[PDB]
Amino acid sequence: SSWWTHVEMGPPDPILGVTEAFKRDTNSKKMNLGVGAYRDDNGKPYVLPSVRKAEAQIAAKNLDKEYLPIGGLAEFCKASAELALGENNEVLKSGRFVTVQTISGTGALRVGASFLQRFFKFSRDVFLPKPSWGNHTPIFRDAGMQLQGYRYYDPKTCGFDFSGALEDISKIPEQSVLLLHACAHNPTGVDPRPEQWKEIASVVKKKNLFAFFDMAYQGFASGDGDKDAWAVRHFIEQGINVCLCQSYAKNMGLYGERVGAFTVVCKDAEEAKRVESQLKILIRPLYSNPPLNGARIAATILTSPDLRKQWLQEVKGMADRIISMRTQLVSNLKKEGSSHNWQHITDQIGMFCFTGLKPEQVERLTKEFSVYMTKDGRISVAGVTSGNVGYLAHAIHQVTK
Amino acid sequence: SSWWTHVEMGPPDPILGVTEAFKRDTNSKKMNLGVGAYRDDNGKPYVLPSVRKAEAQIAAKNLDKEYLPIGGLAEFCKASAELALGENNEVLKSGRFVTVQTISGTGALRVGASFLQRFFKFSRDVFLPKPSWGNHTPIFRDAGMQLQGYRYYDPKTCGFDFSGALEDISKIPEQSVLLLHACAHNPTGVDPRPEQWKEIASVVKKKNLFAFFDMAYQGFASGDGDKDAWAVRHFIEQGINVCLCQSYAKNMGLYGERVGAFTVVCKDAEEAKRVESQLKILIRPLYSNPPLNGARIAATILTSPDLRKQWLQEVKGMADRIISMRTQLVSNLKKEGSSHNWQHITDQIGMFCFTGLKPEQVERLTKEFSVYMTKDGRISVAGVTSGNVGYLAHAIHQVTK
Repeated sequence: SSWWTHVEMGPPDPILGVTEAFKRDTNSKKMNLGVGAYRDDNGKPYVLPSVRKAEAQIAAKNLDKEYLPIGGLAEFCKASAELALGENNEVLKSGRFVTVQTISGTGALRVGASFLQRFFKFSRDVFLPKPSWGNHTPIFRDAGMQLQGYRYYDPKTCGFDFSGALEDISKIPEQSVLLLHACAHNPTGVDPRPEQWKEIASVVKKKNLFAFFDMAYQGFASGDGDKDAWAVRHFIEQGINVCLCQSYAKNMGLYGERVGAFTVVCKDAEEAKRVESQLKILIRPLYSNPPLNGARIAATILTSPDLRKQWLQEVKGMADRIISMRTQLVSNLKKEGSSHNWQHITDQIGMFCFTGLKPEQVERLTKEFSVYMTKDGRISVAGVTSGNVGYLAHAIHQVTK
Repeated sequence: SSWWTHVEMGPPDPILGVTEAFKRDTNSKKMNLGVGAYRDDNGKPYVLPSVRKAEAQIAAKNLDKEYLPIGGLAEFCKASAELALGENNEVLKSGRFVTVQTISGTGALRVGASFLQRFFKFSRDVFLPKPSWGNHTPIFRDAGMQLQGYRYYDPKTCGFDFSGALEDISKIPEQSVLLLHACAHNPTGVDPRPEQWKEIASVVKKKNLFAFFDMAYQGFASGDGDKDAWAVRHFIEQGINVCLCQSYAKNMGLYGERVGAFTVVCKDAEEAKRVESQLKILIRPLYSNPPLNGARIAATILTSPDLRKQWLQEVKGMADRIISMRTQLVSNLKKEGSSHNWQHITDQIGMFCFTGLKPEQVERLTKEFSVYMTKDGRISVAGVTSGNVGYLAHAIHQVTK
């Protein structure tokens, strides 16, 4: 026998399957709407020009490759809090926060979760929206927390079920943890409006809930970094000491370089030093310390007012191409004669959209049309191009007419 | 009235204390023997030329920054296994193994610990040498395992307590996990000679123990990749399906790029698939996927027969320099006429060295001599240079005459 005779084959990764089925398809019309990363108008990976600039300008300094501190590159950390909280945020001025570099936004979720596990004595329950990023569940579980949920997605309108959310949130046991997507909710693309965000905050504050924000799309979401981070900022301003996860995968296109941060906002700088030392104690035994490249690229962009300003324009480009595809898809559905309401497609934010398609319809799109998407009807808008958007709208109309 | 009021400040980092005491030291004969990375003869970081070269071919290639698969970059993984086992190994030829890319050697250790915790149903117990790398303890603890020790260092001889190790390993409950440093034990520098490894291997095989190899210094240790990974290879050859953490922090000076691998040797190719699915399921909720840049570097080096030969030479150069500092620090101690035996300094391997020094002679070495090193008598041979070896020889004689 053997050590691992009893280790079972894991279940198939659904998203990868869709992707591999797409690659094997000879149909010349086929489309990949399961890709989980930005594509430009010809369906190609897109390394931002500002990232290329920063990179050339880094190779020029003949930098070493030594270990960073456990919390990573100090200037990346500080810039990254500024990115999120904004320039003169009182949190920044009073120093009442700590930020650590992590292994993209997944590492920040994991680091944050492990910190809740050890120090958040008030609860073991993390409430996730229905639905949420599929990884959220295994990260908190493996970290040693428990998952619950709150009503978010409205299947009846393909929008925000505000009344359900607010009812659920206002019943969460006091001092539980609430997880909130800061904007561009993955997988649905559905976000509360400023006005609704306000009332969630007021409940969170009133019931004394701990707020945990996942922010993987600042700037990429709408092209506007300040709008996108508005809810995190507002919770902080109603005096809610959030913690926060940032990713630079999508808004700088650094996907495989793994650049993100985790930030806890505290009562004062003293409490932040304490959380900091304990954050470092949790990081050292996961990976000792974080990687150099992507944090240098990112630090260089954020601290150089020209590169920064150039980077923001590139981000607006990306958000705009996405918004354009949403708008086009919709108007093409009108052109094709569909009588269904499609406005969700444009109210939603970011690169993911719940189309509203049922599983049987998804099978038709794939079999009859070679449109590839997950069975929950989520499309990756990044796979839509001005070149394929007419075909798409025809296929969607066909299977729903 | 705050979430974290009860979160305590962490203990101080002994080493840092020491590093930063050094930098305050104002005498200019001062030495930092507590530095955890390779330094060259002028005490400076060292990017290897083959690394600069590889980086260059890569920048020329103009590649994207898209996500790696959960397992990481295939060619780096395949090349990584070949480094460790030697190509032409029966393991690689039958495909009975899985190698995944991880966040350097720490991440490999944490990933394998999590694997153990979840699928090693025979035991919670993980046996570390006395002493082992400091981070081994919290890595295994946070992952959910228990720690034991077995005798390894022998303060009477500053060598390997062979017969203690054997007696201890013999009394390990069957089907426990045994962690073995592959070459260049850290912190002592003490290794078993081959014939002694032969004897640990046949006990491990007789008492049905699971052999967990931590190999952070292949090549770096002695300057011969094959001699360094001999012990690992011998275990496998004897029928022990070990698992294995690789680091490239020290042998390619990729410290902050975080390039590592975790390899489980298996009974056959089928088992390796099953073990692979589950490693994927474990990695995904820690950090999703691993960083690109260092893996790209290492695969470029390892797959070009030209760069690979060149890199091995520079590796051989690092190992010889360290060896050279050891031999001269022994030479000089005899020429200062000390009467204590110091064969241990040249018998030891790699860049850490247990001197024999008691904590009082270490204090004297700081106060009276500006030689900084930890209280346990560990020196980093890398902070020793041909400029300062004479001084250190002298100082060490002064405190031990």
